[PDB]
Amino acid sequence: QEPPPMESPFQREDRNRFDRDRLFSVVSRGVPEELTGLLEYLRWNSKYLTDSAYTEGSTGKTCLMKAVLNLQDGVNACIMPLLQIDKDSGNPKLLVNAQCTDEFYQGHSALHIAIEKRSLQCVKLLVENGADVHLRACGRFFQKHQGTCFYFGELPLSLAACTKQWDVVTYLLENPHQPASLEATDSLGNTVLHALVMIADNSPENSALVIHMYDGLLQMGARLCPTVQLEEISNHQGLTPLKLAAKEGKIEIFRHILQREFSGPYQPLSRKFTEWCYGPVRVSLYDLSSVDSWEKNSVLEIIAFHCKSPNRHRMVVLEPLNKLLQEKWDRLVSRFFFNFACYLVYMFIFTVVAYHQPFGESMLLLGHILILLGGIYLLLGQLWYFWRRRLFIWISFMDSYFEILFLLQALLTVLSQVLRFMETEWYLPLLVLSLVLGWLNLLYYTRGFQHTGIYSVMIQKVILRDLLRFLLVYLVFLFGFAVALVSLSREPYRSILDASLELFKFTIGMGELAFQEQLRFRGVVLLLLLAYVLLTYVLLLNMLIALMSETVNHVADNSWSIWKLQKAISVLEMENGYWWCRRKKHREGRLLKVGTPDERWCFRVEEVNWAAWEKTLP
Amino acid sequence: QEPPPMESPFQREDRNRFDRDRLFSVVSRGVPEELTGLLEYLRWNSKYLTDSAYTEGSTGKTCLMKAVLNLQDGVNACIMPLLQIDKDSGNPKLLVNAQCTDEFYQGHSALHIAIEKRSLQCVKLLVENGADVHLRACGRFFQKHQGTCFYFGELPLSLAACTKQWDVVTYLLENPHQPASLEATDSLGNTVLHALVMIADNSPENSALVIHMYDGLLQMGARLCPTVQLEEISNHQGLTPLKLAAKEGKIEIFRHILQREFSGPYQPLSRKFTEWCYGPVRVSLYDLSSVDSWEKNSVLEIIAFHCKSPNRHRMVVLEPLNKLLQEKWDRLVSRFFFNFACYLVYMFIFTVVAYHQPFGESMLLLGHILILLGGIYLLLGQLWYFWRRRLFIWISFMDSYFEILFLLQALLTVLSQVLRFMETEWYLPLLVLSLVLGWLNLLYYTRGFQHTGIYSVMIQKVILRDLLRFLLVYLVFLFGFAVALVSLSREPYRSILDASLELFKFTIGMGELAFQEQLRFRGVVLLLLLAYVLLTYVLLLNMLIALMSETVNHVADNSWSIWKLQKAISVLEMENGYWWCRRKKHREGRLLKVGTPDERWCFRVEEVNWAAWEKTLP
Repeated sequence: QEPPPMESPFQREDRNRFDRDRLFSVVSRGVPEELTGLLEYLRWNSKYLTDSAYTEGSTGKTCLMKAVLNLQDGVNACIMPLLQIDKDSGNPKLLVNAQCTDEFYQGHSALHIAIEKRSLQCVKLLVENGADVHLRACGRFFQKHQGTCFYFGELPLSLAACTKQWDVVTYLLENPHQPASLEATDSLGNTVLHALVMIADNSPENSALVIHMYDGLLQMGARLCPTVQLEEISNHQGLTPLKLAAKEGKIEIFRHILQREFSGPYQPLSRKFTEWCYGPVRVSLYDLSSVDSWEKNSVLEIIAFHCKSPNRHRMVVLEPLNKLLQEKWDRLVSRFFFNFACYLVYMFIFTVVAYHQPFGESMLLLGHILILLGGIYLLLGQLWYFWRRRLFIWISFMDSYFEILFLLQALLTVLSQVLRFMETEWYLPLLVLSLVLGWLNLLYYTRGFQHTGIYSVMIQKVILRDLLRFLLVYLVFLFGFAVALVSLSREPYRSILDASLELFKFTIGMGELAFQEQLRFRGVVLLLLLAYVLLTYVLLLNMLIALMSETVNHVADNSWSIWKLQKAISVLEMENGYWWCRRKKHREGRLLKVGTPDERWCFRVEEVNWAAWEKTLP
Repeated sequence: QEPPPMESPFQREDRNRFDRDRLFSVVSRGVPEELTGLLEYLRWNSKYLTDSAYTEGSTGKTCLMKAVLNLQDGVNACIMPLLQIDKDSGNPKLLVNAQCTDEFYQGHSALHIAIEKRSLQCVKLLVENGADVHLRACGRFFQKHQGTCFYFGELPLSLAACTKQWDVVTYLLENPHQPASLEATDSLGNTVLHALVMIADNSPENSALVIHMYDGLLQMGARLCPTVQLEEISNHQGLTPLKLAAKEGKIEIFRHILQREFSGPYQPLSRKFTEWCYGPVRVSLYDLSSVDSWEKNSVLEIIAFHCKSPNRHRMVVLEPLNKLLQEKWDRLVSRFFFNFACYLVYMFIFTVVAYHQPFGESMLLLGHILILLGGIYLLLGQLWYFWRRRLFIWISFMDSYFEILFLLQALLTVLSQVLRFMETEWYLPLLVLSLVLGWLNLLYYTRGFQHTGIYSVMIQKVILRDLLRFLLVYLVFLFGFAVALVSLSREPYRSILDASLELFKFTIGMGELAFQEQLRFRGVVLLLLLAYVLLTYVLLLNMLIALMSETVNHVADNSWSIWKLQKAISVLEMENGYWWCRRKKHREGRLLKVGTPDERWCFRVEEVNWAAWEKTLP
C-alpha cells in the first residue's frame, strides 16, 4: 500500500449535521460561517474532533492540517474558530498538538506545515493557542534515506533553520507562551545544527545558505543560552556537528566551521584567532578541541576510517589539519622507517632461507624458527588492527588492501611452517608464495619517500571496479569457447579447464594455442578461435577506453591530497603504538587564555599567501 | 625550540614601580598617562629600557615594537612619550635603533614594523627622533628559503618598495634628518631592485605591481641620484637585477626591463629607442649592454646554464635575444656543420675498423691509432666543457645528456685501445659498444637541420622522471617473483639472475619464459607467472597513462622555444672556440650616440606585427 498523500484536492480522502466530507470541504475554501452549528452537533452526541469521525482513516490527519494546507495570501481565516471551538468543547487530548500516527507521516503536526508554508501570521495564531514546539516528527518520510525524503532534524525550529525562515526563528525563541529549547534533540539524537549539516551538499549556494544560518543561529544561542555550549553537544551516535559533517563528507561547511573568525562581540565562539599578520604571512592560532588524536573519538579518526565519500581526501589538505599531520609525521617518521627496515630484514631472512633450505643446520633452523616468530607477531599486529577497524575495509578498500595483504602473508607463512614441521610437501609452495607476497607488500612503505608515493597513487588510480564488472563477461567469452573446443575435439583439449587455461594464456601472450590440423573439423576450430580473438581484443579495447575516460576529463592535483591522506592514515594508526607496547599519546598544541575565562588549546600555523595579500592591497 | 612570535596578546611572553608586564600591558591598550612615574623609577635604580629588564627574554624585543604592533587608527599615542623619556634618561645605545638579536628576527627594528603596518604618521614620529634607516635585518625569517619567510631585501626602503607603499618612499628619500641611500645593499649584497625581482612571480598582478614600482623608483633615483647608475650595481654573487631575474627565472619583469620605452623626459634610462616605424613594421634599436657573450658573465650564459626553471625556454624566444642568436647562428652554422662532418668521418672510420679488424696491416694500424687520437681529443674537449660547466648537469640534465655521452664514448674507446695494446680480450666489447654509442650520439647534430630538431624534442619530451620513480616498483615485481621461481624449481631457473632476465625479456617480447611441465609443482608456477604478467601489464598501463596525461592538457608551441634554446646553447658554447684554439669573441651591434653624452651599444631588429598595427589604427 502506497502512502496516502497529505493534501489532494483530487484524490479526496480515505476513511479507514456535519460529516467529515462537509467539514473538510468548507475549511478548504476557507470560509468561516459555514462551520456554524458544528459546535452544537458535538455537544449533542459527545464527539471530539480528534476522534476517528473527522480525522483521516489512515494517517490520523485532522482538519487543521487541511486548513493550513489550503491557504490564501498565506492565511486561512477559518482556523482561529477551530481553536476556540475545540477549547470550548472540552477536549482532553488537545487538538493543536494532534499528530498523524501512520508510519509515513508520523508526528507530522500542523505547526511543521505552517512553518513549511512560510506563514508567520498563522504560526502566531497557532502557538498563541496552546501549541507545542518540541513535537518531534519521527516518520520515515522525515528520516533521510535513499529516495523521496526530507530530513531536517524532526523539529519545527530545525525545520525553519533548515529552510532559511529567519523571522520565524526569532519568534519561536522570543515568545512568552512556549519558546523552543535551542538544545533540543530528536529521536535519533540530532539537534538543529546536525540537520543543517546533514542536508548540506557540496554545492556553493546551499553552502552559503547553511553557513549563514549556522552563524546567525549560533549568535542567537549565544544571546539566549550563553551558559550552554551548543556546539559540543552530541547525538545518540556519539558525534558532534563538526564530526558529523566529516563522517557524512560535507566539506564546505566543515572548512568554514574549522576556520571561522568573528571580531569584537561574539569573539569567544570562534576557532581562529588572528595572532599576527605581516604583509603576506598571517599566523593565527587555531583551536583543535575535538580534532586531536588524544580524545577517544577525534575528527581525524573519523575522516580517515569512518567516512565513506570521495571528497574525503580533500578535507585533510586544508588547514589546520595539514600542518598538524605534518608535525606528527616529522615526529614519527623515524619509528616508521625503523618498522620498514625491520620488516625488510625479515624479508631478507625469509628469502635467504627459501633459497637455501632444500653448523649450516643450526643457522637454517634458527632462520626457520625466526620466520615463524616474525609471522606470528605480524599476524597479531594486523589482527589487533582489524579488531579496532572491522568495517573499515568495507568503507575504504583502496586505502587498506595492504592491511589485508600483511595478514594474508603472515597466515600463509605460519601455515607453511607448521606444514614443514609436518610430513606434507605443500609447505614449500605456500612458503614461496608468501615470499612473493611479502616482497610485494614491501610497497606500503613507498609513502614516506614523499615523492614515490605521489607517483604510486596513480598506479592505484587504475580502478578495478571495472575488473569486477568485466571478468564476468570475459569469463563467459572464455568458458563457452573452451567447452566448445573440448567437445569438438573430444572424439589436446581433453580436459576442459586446461584448455580454458590455454585460451587465457594465449589472450595474454604467455602461451601458444593448439589448432590441431589432424582434427577432422579443423576449419571449425579455426573460425571459432578467430571469434574468440576478435571478441577478446574488442573487450580489452573497451576496457582500455573506459580506463582512458578517466584522465581526459582534465581532473587535476588529487594525487597530492591522496598521498597526504595515506600518510595521515599510517601515522594516526601507528600513534597507538604496537599492541605489545601501549603508548601514551602526546597532547598537541598548548593552552592559551584568550576568552573572557574561556580556555582553549591551540596550534599555531604560519601560512603565507602572496596572491591573497596583494589582493587585499589597494 | 620554535621561534617565539613577535606579537601575541594571548601567548603573553617569555622571560629568558614598573615591571615588564605592566609596561607592556599599558602600551598595548595605548594610553599615555599610565606610564607616568616610569621615568623616576629608572633614575632611582639606574635602569635603561634596552636592558634585559624590560626587553624580551629571547628576541631582545622592546616596548616600541609592542606599541607599533598594537595600533588604533594607524596610530598609538603612547610612542612619542617613550622617545622623550629615553632621550631624557641618557641612554648610550639609542632605543629606536634597538633590534632583536635572536636568529629568527635578527635586526627586526621598529621602523620595519611601522612600514609594514602602513602608517606614515608613526614613521614620521619615529624617524623624526633619531631613527636610522640602513638597519639591515638579516634574520632567517627574512632570508628567502622554502617555507615560512618574507624576503624583501632586508631594508626598510626596499620593504616599502616591495609593498607598494609609495607615500613612504618619497618621505624616506625627502627628509632632512636621515634619507635612505637608494644604492644601499644588504648583507647578501642585494639592493631594493634585486628584492623587487626576487619576490616577483610570473603571475600578472604581481608583475604589474613590480613593474610599476620599478619604473617609478627608477625615475625617483634618476632625480635624486642622477650621477650614479642604479641598474648596473651588482651583489656579492656578481649579478645585476636583470641577470638575477634571469637566473631565478622571473620573466614578465625580465621582458619589460629588456624592452622598456620612455619618451621625452627620462628617455636616457630606456633600453628600446624606437628608430622608425612604417605601418606594420617598427624597427627600434635595442641596447644589449650586459646581454652579449663578450662580457665575462652575460645574461645569455646565465639563461642557458645557471638558471633552473621551466619557463627558462620562454625567455629566449622573445626580443631582442631571438634576433641576436639567429645572427650568431647564421655566422657559425658553417663551423657547426664542419664539426658534424668531421665527427661523422671519425665514426665512419671507427665503423670500418671494427668491421674488418679481426698493406692492409698499415691501413688498419693507422685507423686504430687514428681512433685513439680522435677519442683522446674529444675527451679533452668534453673535459674542458665540464670544468667550465660543472654544476650545469645538476641544473638542466635534459639539455645536456649528449655532453655526458660524448665523454663516456671517448673514455670507453680510449680504454678499448689501451686494452687492445694489452693482451686482454675485453677490448672488443667496449670498442663495439662505444661504436654504438657514437652512432647514436650522432644526433646532437640533429638541431641545425631546423626542422628535425623541432621533431626530435618531442622524442625528448618523454619524461624519464617516471623511469626513476617506476623502475623501483617494476624491479620489485620482478626480483621477488624470480626469487620465488628459482626457489621452487631449485630441488632452468637454477641461477636467480638469469631467471630474472628471462622474466624481463618476456615482459618485453624478446624472450620466451619456461614453464617446465616436468616440475612437480607446475600449477604453482603457472599461477605465479600469471600474477607476474597481470601486474606487469597493469604497471605498463599506468606508465602509459601518466605519459598520456602530458599532451591532453592542450599545451601548445613549447617545442619551438625548446629548439631555439638548444641551438642557442650549442652556439654560445661553441663561441669560445675549441680549447686548442682560443677564439677572439666578436662584439655585436654598434655604438650609437643617443643620450644627452650617454653612449650605448645597440642592435637593430626589424619586427613586423600586422595584427598590432591594425589594432592601433582607429
